[PDB]
Amino acid sequence: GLMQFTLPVRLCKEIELFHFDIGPFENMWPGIFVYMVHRSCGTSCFELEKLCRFIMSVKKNYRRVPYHNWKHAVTVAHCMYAILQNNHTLFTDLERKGLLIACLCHDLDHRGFSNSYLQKFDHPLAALYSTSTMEQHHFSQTVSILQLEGHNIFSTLSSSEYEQVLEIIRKAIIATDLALYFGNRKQLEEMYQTGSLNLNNQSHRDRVIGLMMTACDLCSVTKLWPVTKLTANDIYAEFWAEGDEMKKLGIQPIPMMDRDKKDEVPQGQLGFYNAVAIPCYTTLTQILPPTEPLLKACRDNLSQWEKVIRGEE
Ligand SMILES: Cc1nc2ccccc2nc1CCc1nc(-c2ccccc2)cn1C
Ligand SMILES: [Mg+2]
Ligand SMILES: [Zn+2]
Repeated sequence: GLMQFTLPVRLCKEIELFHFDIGPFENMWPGIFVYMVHRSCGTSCFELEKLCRFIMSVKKNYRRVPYHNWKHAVTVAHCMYAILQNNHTLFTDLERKGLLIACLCHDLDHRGFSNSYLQKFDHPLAALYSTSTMEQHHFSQTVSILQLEGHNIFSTLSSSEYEQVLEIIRKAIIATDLALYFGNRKQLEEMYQTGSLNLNNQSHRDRVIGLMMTACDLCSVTKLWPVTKLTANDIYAEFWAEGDEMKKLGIQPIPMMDRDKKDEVPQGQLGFYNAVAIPCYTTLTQILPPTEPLLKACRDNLSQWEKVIRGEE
């Protein structure tokens, strides 16, 4: 009960900032996450024994892929932690419980391959889940782990509160499908500008949560430039491996996944920042003003990629 997690001074201070990097010490990441649950949610939110056993089952069910790994899950949970802590009163007890867990579980059992590659390979998961293939699997894996003996961290919730939290986590995880992000932000942009956005409307809350999930999922772009640049190597390591597997299926991959076209990465990043990242944090900043530091960091990194192209680095 009176057992709090306490980080070293530098981590205790920097964990509260949006651009925090969780560091290369794998064995500290569970403690970092439990710390965030306790400050964001409360010490009474979860049974410490159940939570610790849930976290270690989640970790085990992430694979040794360059990017879609345990570090990403914890990194995405931290961005959500920083959003929730800067937006104290805007979110319910069930939401702050569910969203940190959703982020931690959002890429469970990822193979480093896209929905597109699973489809063209004709992978069994593509038969089971025709759209948002991996994201339906990520939620399936989340339910499975929650049903392991001694793993149900929501056991003290009522039948109706339990159904509500799993519904938040399902929508939250499905929203990390970037194919769905474009339509969701366009609808949020329309609602904000015409002034019809209403945070008491449950269908509106779902869309805002969904945009928060995209913002946390893409948060690599909101880090200090060295972290952003080095993370980009891991991201393209997965894409190029997928490009290799496309060629093996007798399909030329898109330039993004073709390692022969490494030279075009800097321009590919500008397109992504202008098409996806900058619009995402702009709409999020409009709806939740205290998330402005993500937009600012994202813009700082867009300028850094423009310098790369101009041969200044
Ligand atoms: C998807 C994606 N998601 C990210 C999430 C977080 C951080 C960085 C990310 N970068 C990308 C890749 C962006 C991208 N690269 C190219 C391209 C690269 C070389 C040659 C040709 C094209 C095209 N597009 C769209
Ligand atoms: Mg994913
Ligand atoms: Zn992810």
